[PDB]
Amino acid sequence: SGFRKMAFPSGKVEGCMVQVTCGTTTLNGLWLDDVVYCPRHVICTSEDMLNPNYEDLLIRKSNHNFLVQAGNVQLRVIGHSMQNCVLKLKVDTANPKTPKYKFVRIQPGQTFSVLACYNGSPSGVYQCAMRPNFTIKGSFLNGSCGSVGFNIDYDCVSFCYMHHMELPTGVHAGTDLEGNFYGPFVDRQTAQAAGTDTTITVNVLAWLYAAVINGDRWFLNRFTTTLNDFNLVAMKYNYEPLTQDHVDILGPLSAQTGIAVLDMCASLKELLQNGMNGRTILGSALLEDEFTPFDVVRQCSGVT
Amino acid sequence: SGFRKMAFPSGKVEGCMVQVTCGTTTLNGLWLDDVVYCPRHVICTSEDMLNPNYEDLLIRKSNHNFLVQAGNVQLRVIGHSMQNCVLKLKVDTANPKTPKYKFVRIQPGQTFSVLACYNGSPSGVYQCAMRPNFTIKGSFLNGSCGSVGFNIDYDCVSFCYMHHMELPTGVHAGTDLEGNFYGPFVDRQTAQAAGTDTTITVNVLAWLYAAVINGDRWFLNRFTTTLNDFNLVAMKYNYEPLTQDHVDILGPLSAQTGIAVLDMCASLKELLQNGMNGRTILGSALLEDEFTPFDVVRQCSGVT
Ligand SMILES: Cc1ccncc1NC(=O)C[C@H](C)C(C)C
Ligand SMILES: Cc1ccncc1NC(=O)C[C@H](C)C(C)C
Repeated sequence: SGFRKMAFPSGKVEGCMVQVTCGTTTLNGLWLDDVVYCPRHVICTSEDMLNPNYEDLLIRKSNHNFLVQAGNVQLRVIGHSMQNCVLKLKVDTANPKTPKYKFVRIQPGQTFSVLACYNGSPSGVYQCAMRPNFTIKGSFLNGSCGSVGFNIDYDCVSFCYMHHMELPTGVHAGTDLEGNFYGPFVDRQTAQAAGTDTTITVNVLAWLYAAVINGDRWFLNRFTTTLNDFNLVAMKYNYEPLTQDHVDILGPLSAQTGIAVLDMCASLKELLQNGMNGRTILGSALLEDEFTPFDVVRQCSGVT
Repeated sequence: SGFRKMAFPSGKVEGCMVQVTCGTTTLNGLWLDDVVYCPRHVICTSEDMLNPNYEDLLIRKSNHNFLVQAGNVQLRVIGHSMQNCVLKLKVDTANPKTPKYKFVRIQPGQTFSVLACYNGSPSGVYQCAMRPNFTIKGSFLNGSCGSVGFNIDYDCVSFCYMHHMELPTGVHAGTDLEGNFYGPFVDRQTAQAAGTDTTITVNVLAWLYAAVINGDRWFLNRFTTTLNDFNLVAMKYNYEPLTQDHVDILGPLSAQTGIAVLDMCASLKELLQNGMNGRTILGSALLEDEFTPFDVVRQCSGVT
């Protein structure tokens, strides 16, 4: 019992972190096999970041200009290429600590762990959700670029995110491992509109199930609702419209607890309409949306 | 920018996790050098846990009864001894992955990372505080015993906690690495009184400083207070009395932001007396007490 905002164990990802230096800019790189992946903005100076011409800036760079260090070892760079907003530096040594891994593009509403790094060194790990608007509310300072987001299925690391930018709003933006930004963002120092965000409804419901499993039950009521009725409330409160695909994914939680999904929806409706009345659910005074139904099941069963 | 409940990178601790089996009980052990540390209740059966006579139960066990597995390798146990509530199993092989480490007894109010494990396998990592009453509000299921709590100072892992028990209240209790329980707890299946808990005042103040550094400033007011006046409010609201030692530790945060500690105390006083008025501070709708002033400084500067 007990429910925590748990991150995946970061060990497998720590073994992949390197420092990449180009000119006077230093950030983090991900060394998998004989390739080091890092944000392409490692090639820019302050005078360039307003609107960098990345193709031109990269042409002034040679393999020997990318200094790659894995703590005590220097990696020999034998190739460089830009793919979207990432640089792929081919090195002459395959990382001995390369885990089994996949590069995956996650969907908005999904969660992952972030290993925050500075100068190739891991500083901490936290769990977060990809917002429906494709931003993440992380904890990143200057130098944290190149830090990655991931999920782990037993022995396989699915890398889903690489940090590139802090928007003027203090929210964060980044790419998948092919360098495609999540959301409308570009790697330029310009104010950029993040879409209207919504709360991840299926996640809040998943968390309400985690609350019931773990003893917090005060929010359960004598009511039920329909997807249509619930979706009118979700609309008023800027929540994602709930679909049958969301109800289906909550099936295991609904089955374990015996609380029908639409009955939990009626508890959620009442909390949106009345608030918490100064009470808490799993140590939180608001409706948490950073746990997917998969994360709830995994945490509640003891999956390693 | 951004502030998250960050855990230390778990890599160094993952390399130490083993599975310990005795009879039909399996839990986790910590393999450091040629010793494996685990909760002594690995030697009990269900018929014993009401009031185990641990000395007698251990006398029926020989080195060969403790099965220690580090994933694919079986460790050869050449000695066993009970120290307080932990067993120390001497193995014939020093762990090649042993980090530089210390065994430390933390104080109430301090924080640490927990690497939740099942059958010697890491499942997740989260940050938590040792409550002033010596319990922790973790996320532990049956099989998680032997999971450890720790802090990391660059290359050195200070192990402070080993999980032993879930109280009937769903809160958790454990020992330091010498097997001494934090708090009044005994390793028996009996209802046990956890002391009256309080909120860790210095931590809440540290978090209010993290909020100001990161943009959340709405709670700052035109007031100030004294330790005496603030302590009357802390009394009414079950907060730890603030001392000059706490004010002193907040010095770096007070210096960086230019907000005197007693001025932040007056903001805290107003939030205790008025609540949040449906607003949030760093994504939280309550006063967070799981960040020490050290954690705030480390996260806000980028320490690896
Ligand atoms: C300053 C900072 C703090 C946290 N995360 C990231 C950053 N860096 C940036 O946003 C600048 C970067 C070159 C983009 C314009 C592509
Ligand atoms: C069931 C469980 C779930 C989470 N954490 C721990 C546990 N185990 C116990 O509390 C039983 C143990 C033998 C104590 C009586 C010493």
